Amino acid sequence: TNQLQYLLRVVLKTLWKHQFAWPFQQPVDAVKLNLPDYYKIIKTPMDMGTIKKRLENNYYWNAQECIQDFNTMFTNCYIYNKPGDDIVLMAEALEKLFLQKINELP
Ligand SMILES: CCNC(=O)c1cc2c(-c3cc(S(C)(=O)=O)ccc3Oc3ccc(F)cc3F)cn(C)c(=O)c2[nH]1
Repeated sequence: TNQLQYLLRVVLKTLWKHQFAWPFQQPVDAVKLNLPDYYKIIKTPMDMGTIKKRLENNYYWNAQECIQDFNTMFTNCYIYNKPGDDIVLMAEALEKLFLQKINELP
């Protein structure tokens, strides 16, 4: 697989170039953003920088484990933030695009 190639070359590449991707390209910096409770509430932090490094360095057992990471990134956003927040709308747009690309997964 093949399916992991698609996740790197197609899904990650598409999401990474998107206008709203930049706050998700690296882990949430709780000190810099003044969110001292972030790491108390979110026990499995996830971001596209970590996903990219895992795809490049053979971390994943399979493509489903990578898809789980993308979903954890989105739901961590929905758990920590309020509905309607700008970061939530940015995550929602990325999630919609992610579901489109994942529907054409080989
Ligand atoms: C309830 C309070 N929550 C927050 O304020 C909050 C911020 C973030 C960020 C985030 C992370 C970075 S970073 C990676 O450089 O550390 C930079 C900018 C970030 O968000 C923005 C902040 C201001 C903007 F104007 C626009 C933003 F996009 C990411 N994610 C995944 C979150 O869930 C989250 N919540």
